[PDB]
This record gives sequence, C-alpha cells and structure tokens, in this order.
Amino acid sequence: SGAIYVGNYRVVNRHLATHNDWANLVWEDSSRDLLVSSTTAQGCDTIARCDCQTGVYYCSSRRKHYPVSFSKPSLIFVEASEYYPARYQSHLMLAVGHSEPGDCGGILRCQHGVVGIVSTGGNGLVGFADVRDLLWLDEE
Ligand SMILES: CS[C@@H]1CCCC[C@H]1OC(=O)N1CCC[C@H](C(N)=O)C1
Ligand SMILES: [Zn+2]
Repeated sequence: SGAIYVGNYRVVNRHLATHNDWANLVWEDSSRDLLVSSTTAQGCDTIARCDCQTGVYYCSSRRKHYPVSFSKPSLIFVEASEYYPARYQSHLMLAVGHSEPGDCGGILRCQHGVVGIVSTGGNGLVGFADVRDLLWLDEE
C-alpha cells in the first residue's frame, strides 16, 4: 500500500483505490494503474520533472529503501492477476529489485522528487508507474 500526497491530490494504484478515493475522484486510467483523488489537507511530496533513470524505491516487504536503475516509461506486457486481465500497461518502468504482494504504492524517487509508485512485481523485478508527465499534479 502507499500513496503520493502532492498539493490537494492523493495518487494511488488504481487497483488499491478505496471507496473514498472513488467518491472524490479527480482522474483514473486503468492502462496505467493510476488513480488520483482530492484531499482536504495539503501534501508534502514534490513531483520530479526530469529524465533520471536511477533512483531509490521503498519496499514495504523488506522495510527498506533500495537504489535502482530503471527503464524509460514504456508499454509492457503484464500477466493476468486478480486485479487485471493479461494486458499491456503503459508508462511502466522496470528495475531489478525485490517486489511481492503488500507492495504496490511504495515511492520511487530521485534528487528532483517523486518519480512514480510500485505497480508490478515478481521474478526479482519491480515495475513502477511513472507520474512525471502528469504536469497538472503541480497546479490547482
Ligand atoms: C506486484 S507483486 C506480484 C508478485 C507475484 C507475481 C505477480 C506480481 O503482481 C503484479 O505484478 N501485479 C499484481 C497487481 C496488479 C499489477 C498491475 N499493475 O497490473 C500486477
Ligand atoms: Zn530526477
């Protein structure tokens, strides 16, 4: 589990969104596994606006932050799960790192700010949903 709190927005994995997130919905995209809801309090995270392909992510199943090299956002095939059928997920970046269930929502960050959140795992790989192109998270 986990979320990004920027401005008056809460960014979560669409597959882990709560009823309150759906009742206060700003934007959602199943092809990216992302959902954004509105918040009453202001958040403290800042979004990275950069081209970093190295950073650090939080792994809840290890209580640890790991440094990783990750691929550029791309269209990647993700196996059928209990949340989605087999499909291509867009704006997904892969790295070598542990990831198991408990773990979407952990933040990936660089020196510029938050890059994205854990969205896929298994096989000694970890995948992250990029948020750096969502410029509107910085306004309103
Ligand atoms: C993420 S850990 C898990 C490890 C065992 C193998 C499967 C791994 O699950 C995933 O990759 N998922 C499940 C939740 C939805 C994700 C998505 N964004 O489509 C895909
Ligand atoms: Zn950066």
